[PDB]
Amino acid sequence: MELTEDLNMELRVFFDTNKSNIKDQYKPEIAKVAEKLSEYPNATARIEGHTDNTGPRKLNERLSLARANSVKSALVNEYNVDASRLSTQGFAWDQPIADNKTKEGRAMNRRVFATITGSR
Amino acid sequence: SHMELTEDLNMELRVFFDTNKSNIKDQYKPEIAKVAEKLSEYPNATARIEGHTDNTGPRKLNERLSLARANSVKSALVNEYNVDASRLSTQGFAWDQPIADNKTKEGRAMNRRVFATITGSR
Ligand SMILES: N[C@H](CCC[C@H](N)C(=O)O)C(=O)O
Ligand SMILES: N[C@H](CCC[C@H](N)C(=O)O)C(=O)O
Repeated sequence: MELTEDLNMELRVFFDTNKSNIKDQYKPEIAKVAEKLSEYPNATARIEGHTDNTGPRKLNERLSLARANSVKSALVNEYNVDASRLSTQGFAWDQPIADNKTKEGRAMNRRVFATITGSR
Repeated sequence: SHMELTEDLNMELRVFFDTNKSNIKDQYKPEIAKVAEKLSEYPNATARIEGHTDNTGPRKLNERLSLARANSVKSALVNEYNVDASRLSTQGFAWDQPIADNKTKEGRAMNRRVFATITGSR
């Protein structure tokens, strides 16, 4: 008898204009991610940050990455997760998921999407 | 909800039988127990149980025996571990799907089997 369990998770964190801090409402989901990273010790996370299309290019490139790093930082510093298991990358505004022509649209683009994959 | 979480279970069970028998030999109890445990941990998982025979004896005896073997594995899960019967399918294939040489005792022993695949997510 042989068996495997595969873990697949997606975490979505949203940010306010110019901010890269993790809102308190997202703490429970980050805690769950940490829990599963312990349950599946070989799991890794691909954290990708984004920004809306407003402002200078240099600002958003740094801001998108800062947002991804904030998520990684929470896992590393608050949950004892090894940093090497978490990759971070910023895409500025090059990958929107909503329309930047609207208030709510831009709100959706200011985000960090993290994909966690593992097996045991 | 700002998060999606999925765990996929894949499990393969193998049970072998003595000639003309469909009972579960005690040596397979641990495996069956492990399957039962995962079926509880993954309440929506289902199992595909398939029974077989070696090629000796009348065709109808083997059609019935192959199915009886599959049903014996299902019965263990259902009655000893209270698994919902509807989550488990059973089917017999007589001697139609050999995995070994019917010309040897060892090969025929390998053909008298039940293979079950358990899949599902939580
Ligand atoms: N419009 C903002 C700068 C751009 C922030 C935006 N690109 C983001 O992703 O937060 C400001 O008026 O200072
Ligand atoms: N010795 C008996 C029963 C054979 C059952 C066998 N085909 C199996 O899969 O257990 C016969 O040859 O008629």
